[PDB]
Amino acid sequence: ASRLLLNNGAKMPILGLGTWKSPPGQVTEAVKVAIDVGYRHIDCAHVYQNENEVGVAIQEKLREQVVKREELFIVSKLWCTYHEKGLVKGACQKTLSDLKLDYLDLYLIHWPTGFKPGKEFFPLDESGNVVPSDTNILDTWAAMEELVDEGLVKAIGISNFNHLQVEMILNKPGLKYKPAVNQIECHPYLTQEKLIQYCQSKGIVVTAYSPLGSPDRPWAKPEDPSLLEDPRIKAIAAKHNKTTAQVLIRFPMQRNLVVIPKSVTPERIAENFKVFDFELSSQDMTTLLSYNRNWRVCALLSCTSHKDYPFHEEF
Ligand SMILES: NC(=O)c1ccc[n+]([C@@H]2O[C@H](COP(=O)([O-])OP(=O)(O)OC[C@H]3O[C@@H](n4cnc5c(N)ncnc54)[C@H](OP(=O)(O)O)[C@@H]3O)[C@@H](O)[C@H]2O)c1
Ligand SMILES: O=C(O)Cc1nn(Cc2nc3cc(Cl)ccc3s2)c(=O)c2nccnc12
Repeated sequence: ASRLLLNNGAKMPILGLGTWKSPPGQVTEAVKVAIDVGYRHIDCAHVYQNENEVGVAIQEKLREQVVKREELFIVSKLWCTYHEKGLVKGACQKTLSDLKLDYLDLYLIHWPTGFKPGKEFFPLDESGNVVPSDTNILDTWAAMEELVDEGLVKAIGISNFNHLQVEMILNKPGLKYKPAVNQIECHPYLTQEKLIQYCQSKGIVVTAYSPLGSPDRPWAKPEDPSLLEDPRIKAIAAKHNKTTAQVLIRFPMQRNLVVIPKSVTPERIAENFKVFDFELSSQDMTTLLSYNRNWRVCALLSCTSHKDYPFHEEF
């Protein structure tokens, strides 16, 4: 089905548009095209530095009577420099102001790591280490719960949390709301079998990010692996008369994941949506899972000694 049920009773569309690295000058048109072709879920974040331009697109389509607000599923995220309990509400309200909305469908803790508060998204010491903050996941979570109580967000969740970090929230004394979603990197080179099994077993929906392997990530090398150019995945696409991107988007859907491919290119936005008219076989699924290499595109070397760095754990 085209939507998954969350723990608040809301239905989250299984396909969403990603917006990381969508330049402000191009993203408004990307969002408008996405809504026209049928996307009803947009994945946003303060750190993407383009929420105003995403907001413009949403407002235009609401005013054109293309969609009403209740048919859209808008996700944003709390950046690392705002983990302090007293900064969370302001951060959420700023995102809401930028998006020109009065509520979010889902608001995520972007990373488990708190960074020193300030103007810089990535505060670095003179040696290039990220400067942490004196914050912890449980206290941040309590501040996230308050946003639900106040009516600013319908659901809260996490992103880039490992299973122990998820467990820490689940076992919080006085927990008010369980996390609805854990958004994690997921693709054929990083299949995340253990963490997905964990999260699904705990009734947390998983969203797969970078499903095409983020070929526009800033730290890519032309030598690095390329899912969209992997000849084995091209073969699977050819067999179904689909593109490699369509195979990579359908793959997580058949694992009961939400998936959020990014594009600012209208043709690709439309292409990427054409994934509801075919099915990958059992063999195809097994084959794509067999490509796992624990190859992670989203991490920073500069964050690896943070107490809450998520990727030292096996899962
Ligand atoms: N929670 C987190 O920490 C986190 C981390 C990473 C990502 N995310 C979310 O997940 C989203 C998706 O991940 P991502 O942006 O890293 O990368 P991605 O969706 O895996 O790949 C995006 C790249 O693929 C290209 N592309 C898109 N569709 C294509 C197609 N049909 N044919 C060929 N190329 C295609 C895009 O080009 P063009 O745009 O130029 O067309 C862009 O270069 C993000 O935008 C963000 O919303 C979250
Ligand atoms: O956080 C994202 O959604 C993607 C993202 N990912 N990354 C890599 C990161 N890895 C980590 C690892 C940690 Cl532990 C904390 C924050 C980050 S951000 C970036 O450097 C970055 N820079 C600007 C905007 N988006 C990003």
